[PDB]
Amino acid sequence: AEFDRITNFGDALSDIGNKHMITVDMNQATSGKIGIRADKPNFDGRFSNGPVWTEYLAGFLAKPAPVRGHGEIDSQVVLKDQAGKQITYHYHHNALPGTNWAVGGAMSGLGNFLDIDAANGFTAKSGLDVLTNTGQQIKLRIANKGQFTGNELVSYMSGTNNLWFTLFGDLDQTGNKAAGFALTDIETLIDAGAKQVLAANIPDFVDAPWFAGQQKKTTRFIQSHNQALKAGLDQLAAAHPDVEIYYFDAFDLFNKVSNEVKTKGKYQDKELAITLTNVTGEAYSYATGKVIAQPNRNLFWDGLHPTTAMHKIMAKEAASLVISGRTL
Repeated sequence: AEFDRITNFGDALSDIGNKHMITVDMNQATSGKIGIRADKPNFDGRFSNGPVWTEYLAGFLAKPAPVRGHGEIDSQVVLKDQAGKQITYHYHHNALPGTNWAVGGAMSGLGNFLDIDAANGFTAKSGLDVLTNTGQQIKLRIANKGQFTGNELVSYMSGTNNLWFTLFGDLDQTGNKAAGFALTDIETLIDAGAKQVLAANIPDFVDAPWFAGQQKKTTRFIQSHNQALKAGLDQLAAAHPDVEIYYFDAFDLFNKVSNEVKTKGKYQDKELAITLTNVTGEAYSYATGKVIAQPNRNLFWDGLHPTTAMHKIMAKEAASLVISGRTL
């Protein structure tokens, strides 16, 4: 072989419980004044009803399962009850020097972001921006664990949230601006001695329930993001011929599965024991907590995250890429 371990960077498509467990730890440290992200009925802090694709990926490749990793957290958390009376916490967590540095909500590029809520009549004033963007994860991994030895496979899957906070936040990025941030991040991996890079584009989320009414904006971003991303990875592969870059075309995989289900009625993988019959509906309703009888019929778990069945589909394709040795 050429790698005995996998390192993962990105968002809730890859995260095995960082966003969840930091909200759990902050909830405990504040006696319940911070809301828990990825609560039940989500599976053990995954934004899905089971393991995510990084977990199936270790399985398919016979490598160690992902272990959560993150950098030191140190924040002054300022909250106000509904009287406007202020309460301050010094929240601290030691670095966790694991292998899966992915975090729900993370955008391509550097810095911290806000994706945690106050609970129980409290409102957050400052200090809740403790979560780390994909480039920041890489920065913190390198600080804690040093340069890559080159016996690693490094997964990179980011950009979904550059879209998310453009649609619903005050981020105001084009797809190709978001791609730029991804390409800077992947270059940092190469510069840090990454010799095997599994780089995924943004899935085809045109039918993501949470993007209802935003289909044109989401289409333009994802296509212009993925166009720029691919162009940039071809250049990086030319610049770095000692680096194996595998382009996981998550968009094309999603598009194929969605197409098979709309035109044939199902997408069946007999080797995975998975049959999808639904590529447009939520298996789980965020607002009610209610969950359909057979979620693993669905592409979508909630209004955006895939089900564990779709994660296994994603991991099979990615694993086949690496095993096939099809690099840029």
